[PDB]
Amino acid sequence: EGAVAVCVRVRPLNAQVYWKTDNNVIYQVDGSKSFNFDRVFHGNETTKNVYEEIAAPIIDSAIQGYNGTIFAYGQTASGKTYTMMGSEDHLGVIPRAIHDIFQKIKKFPDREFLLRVSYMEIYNETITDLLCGTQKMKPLIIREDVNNVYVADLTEEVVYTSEMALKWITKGEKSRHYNQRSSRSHTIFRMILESREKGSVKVSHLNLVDLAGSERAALKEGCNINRSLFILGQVIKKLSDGQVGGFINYRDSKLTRILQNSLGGNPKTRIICTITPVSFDETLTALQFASTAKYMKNTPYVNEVS
Ligand SMILES: Nc1ncnc2c1ncn2[C@@H]1O[C@H](COP(=O)(O)OP(=O)(O)O)[C@@H](O)[C@H]1O
Ligand SMILES: [Mg+2]
Repeated sequence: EGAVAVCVRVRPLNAQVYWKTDNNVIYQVDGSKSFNFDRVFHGNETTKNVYEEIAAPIIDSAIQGYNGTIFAYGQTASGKTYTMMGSEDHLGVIPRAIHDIFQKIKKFPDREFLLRVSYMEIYNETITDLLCGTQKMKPLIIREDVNNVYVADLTEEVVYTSEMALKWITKGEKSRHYNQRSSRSHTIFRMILESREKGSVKVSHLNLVDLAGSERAALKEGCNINRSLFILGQVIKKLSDGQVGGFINYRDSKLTRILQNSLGGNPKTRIICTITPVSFDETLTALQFASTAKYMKNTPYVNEVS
């Protein structure tokens, strides 16, 4: 199978170091806690390495008509945005995916490709489109179609070049820029890839998700709670325990309902758990989440339509 995979990414130091990594084990220093993952990336490993090992195979699967979802999960300042968006000197998984897709579809001259992108924010259970004007930004509504959840009136932009796809991301990014909001917000970058022979059509949704900071993941109000992250935890816990169907409260948050198909459903899902080794409690919560997520079972197939 290998439909679900989890890795951890330790950020380098910018205070006791509470965590160290020995191969693919993250262990508490002079402590009892340890967690095995399929891959742990150390402070000196690059977003290029993370992209190539974790994301590249999902981009390959997307071009073959599999749904694919990549999440960055972890504490504020742990590396989520560094990993998923990055900068000119060190591109994130999202810009790398876009370059990668446009370079890789050229290896299929037998096939016609149509690509379009959407970019949305979820903040305090409100969905906003990041690609329309600031004027046109309003709370959007999750609806179902003839079969599948969608975000009603979410801009979809056709893109023929990486340059135009990256111009849409830049636009959305200055709109995300528009107090401590981006650390409490989820962002979903989506590419819908359609292809056919140059005639059934392969349709895949590639979702690349930068989550709200897990400090607010999790029974009183000593401090703050993000509903989407709490429900994400709950949904993944229920799936990993072997439950299915109406037991699974996808509808309790915008995030879990939008990405319901990424959590036990039709796609290939990867979680990149980002951690700062100078954090104890927030790192521990993130590694428990990540560890639970390893045992989530997805059933992905090629999406070919009439
Ligand atoms: N792997 C890394 N290597 C170098 N700098 C990093 C790395 N991960 C994070 N940083 C830096 O640490 C800071 C916090 O990272 P950021 O991705 O903004 O965190 P988050 O989005 O999870 O809140 C930023 O200045 C970022 O560039
Ligand atoms: Mg961030």
